[PDB]
Amino acid sequence: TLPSALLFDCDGVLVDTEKDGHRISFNDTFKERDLNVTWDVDLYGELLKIGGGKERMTAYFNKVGWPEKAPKDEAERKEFIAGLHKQKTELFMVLIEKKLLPLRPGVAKLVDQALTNGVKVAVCSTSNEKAVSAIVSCLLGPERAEKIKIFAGDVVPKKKPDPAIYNLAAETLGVDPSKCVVVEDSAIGLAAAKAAGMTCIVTKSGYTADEDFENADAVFDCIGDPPEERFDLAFCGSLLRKQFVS
Ligand SMILES: [Mg+2]
Repeated sequence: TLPSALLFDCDGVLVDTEKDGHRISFNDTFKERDLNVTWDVDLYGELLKIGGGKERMTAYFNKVGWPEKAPKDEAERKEFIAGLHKQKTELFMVLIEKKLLPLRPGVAKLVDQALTNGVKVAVCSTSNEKAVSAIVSCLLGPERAEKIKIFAGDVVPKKKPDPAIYNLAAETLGVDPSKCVVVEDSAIGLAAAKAAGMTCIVTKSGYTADEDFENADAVFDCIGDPPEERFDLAFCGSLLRKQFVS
């Protein structure tokens, strides 16, 4: 018996947004400005723990040194960082629009399995609506996008790990939560899903592989495409049958 709905997280599930999108936009900005700075995968992971985009650039330059092109004055440095971040933010949206952020393996396959088999599909994210809607429309394309309901940003007051986003999706779609499967990449998103009374499959992403997925119903490195498929729609349905303790 298939799920009534599949509910996908956006960042780390549909796309490896941080590793393959935000990090790239930082590097492309730095290159365009001739700063001679590159943030590779592992360093970027560390910088993700410091703060937001402006804060992690400030911390990085304070530690390693400011670029030769940067102003020396504290107020002018703050403006320089603001400019950099505005540029990075502009570029990241351009990257989506140009289709340069790849879907994760198996995403398009799984979405199409659902849509072709009468299973509802939604996306449930804390990210801003424009980016999430852009990811879906540009990267999954307009035919799929028309069928996919988006629940993002401030549509709920209580963000993950609160279940509000998942609950809203279930209510809106008109489906029983116990018949939904959520695909998440983070421990806090998993918490939201389980608190919503849903089955949750984790697909670890670039910066979440070491998080605590004990409460997940299944954990994988990705969804995958043949001939290296990790799971499919059928498996999502199978996973609805729980193994309780008699
Ligand atoms: Mg995520």
